[PDB]
Amino acid sequence: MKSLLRQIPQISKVVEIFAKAYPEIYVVKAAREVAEKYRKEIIEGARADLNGFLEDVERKIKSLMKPNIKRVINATGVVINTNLGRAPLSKDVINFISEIANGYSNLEYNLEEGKRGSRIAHIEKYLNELTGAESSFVVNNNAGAVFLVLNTLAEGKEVIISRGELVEIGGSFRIPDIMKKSGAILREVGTTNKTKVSDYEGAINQNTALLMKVHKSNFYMEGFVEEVKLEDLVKLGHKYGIPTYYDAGSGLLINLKEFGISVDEPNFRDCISLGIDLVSGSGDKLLGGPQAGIIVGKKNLIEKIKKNPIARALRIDKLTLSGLEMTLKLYFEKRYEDIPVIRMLTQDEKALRQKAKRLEKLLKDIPGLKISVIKDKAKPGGGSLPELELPTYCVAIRHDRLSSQELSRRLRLAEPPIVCRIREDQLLFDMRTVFHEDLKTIKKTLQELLSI
RNA sequence: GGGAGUAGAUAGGCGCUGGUGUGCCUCCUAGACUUCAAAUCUACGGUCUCGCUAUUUAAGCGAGAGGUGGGUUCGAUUCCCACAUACUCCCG
RNA sequence: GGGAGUAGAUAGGCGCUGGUGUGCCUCCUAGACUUCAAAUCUACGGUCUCGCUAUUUAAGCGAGAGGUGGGUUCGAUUCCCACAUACUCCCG
Repeated sequence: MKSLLRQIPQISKVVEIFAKAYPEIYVVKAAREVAEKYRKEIIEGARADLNGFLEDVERKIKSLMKPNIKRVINATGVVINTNLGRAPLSKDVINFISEIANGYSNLEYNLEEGKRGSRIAHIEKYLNELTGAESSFVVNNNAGAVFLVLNTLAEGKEVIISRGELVEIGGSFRIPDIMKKSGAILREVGTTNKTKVSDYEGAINQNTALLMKVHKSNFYMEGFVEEVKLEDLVKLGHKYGIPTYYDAGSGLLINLKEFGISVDEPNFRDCISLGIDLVSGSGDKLLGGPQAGIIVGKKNLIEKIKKNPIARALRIDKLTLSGLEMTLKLYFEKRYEDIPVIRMLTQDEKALRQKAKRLEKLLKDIPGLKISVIKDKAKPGGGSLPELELPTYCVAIRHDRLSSQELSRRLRLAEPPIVCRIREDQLLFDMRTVFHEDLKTIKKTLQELLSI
């Protein structure tokens, strides 16, 4: 027992084995981790050999020297992929962020008056113009955007909402569970599938401080189903003197039909010009910018929200703020194609095949590869457009040696890693989400796994 | 004087390491080598000590200590704790 | 790959039954009968593995396997459960 462990060398001795091989710091860390795995494996009597030690210690070093979060090549064809980090950023934005983070900036400083200033002041100019709302505000994310409006205007008082709009988006967010913690009392009207206007108007009373509607972003209902029109709820509010609050969620900044895609998804400008008092949404969904809770509406309300002592715990960071301004700057200049998420969904059907076969031309040489391009209909929107179904070209592949399952697995372990769909033992690569500079990296990773 | 930080050798200065210590530089001594010097290289080397044989001394041989003590642990130079000391910083 | 639906013999295909399994069809065979055929009819029949008796062989017989195990029960081929395996459909 006590000889199968004395064996394990000394950390000073393996540090030497890797003089300039690897940084001394990373070597000792790998030696300790490895030194402990052999002390316990020999104590339980499951190891008789120690030759695996030297080879392993170097593997920990090779592993411990790489950050965990890593860029990932998305081949699934889902633009708003909740799991892969939603809306990706254009180089233009990322450099504007790079520069403001490089050194000091006038984040909370107004250069004119030479005294402290509100950091939320830089942006709001853009929002008010783009939406048409009276005033605006921005916080960490939309989850908090909701929580803030409720605790600001309905703490202790009733909020009416349709029983079909109490959603569970994400793993931890649930309108009913957060609104609870929001301090607002929840008044659910109508039924799951159907909800008329009479349901809303019927539950109003002395405590009703808010009429709230949530947009079913991550799901939808078909069959016998009724919903309350937006113009109707504005009318109902202005009748009793109650505010209207729409949680768009998708955070669509513009009309979407303007780009060829025909859908009813709501957007700020239009929802604002409808008579709604407040509107919110995430910046990293249909806006295509960094994570951000966006609120626009009546000035008297925005000012009530801002003054809330909880807004300081949600106030946005220096990175997303800047990055959001450049994203908004692009919107004013109509540079639509510059923002990843808008370009990916409004891409020419022709455009997609053009990239579908430019990849197939790069994989015909690789050994054992069965390459075919198929025209499939998928659902692009992951966290904002549930029903949408648009055509896109998938380059379906298949190797004689390895199986589709094992294939996805190694591809997610590659550097860079690639995540893709699987359908009937045929790995699939949706080109709707693939950047050009990835095509070269796709071919170089597949040739390293099948010819190695 | 009161706190706190940095700390520690078993030739000497610095740095490291849960594997019974070790690497860099220096000193010393020794060896190798070198026309001379230098350079270079090497050392289960060195301190203290104690104990053993002889015992005037010489001479040969064996063992332990890491400021001190304790603890964890298969194993502590490494880690914890307590006290001491050195250097430094703040206060009366 | 994950779910789910269909499932299973003790000659072989289909159907049934809490009564120690059974009906239709086939196979194999066998027997009966008819001037001849043809037809028809009939069968406490049948596998495996092991074991047993006789033991040259025959020949006869016993056990269990109804995928495997378990349970309920007076009795399980039936019912349930678990695992595994075969056919099909939904999802990643």
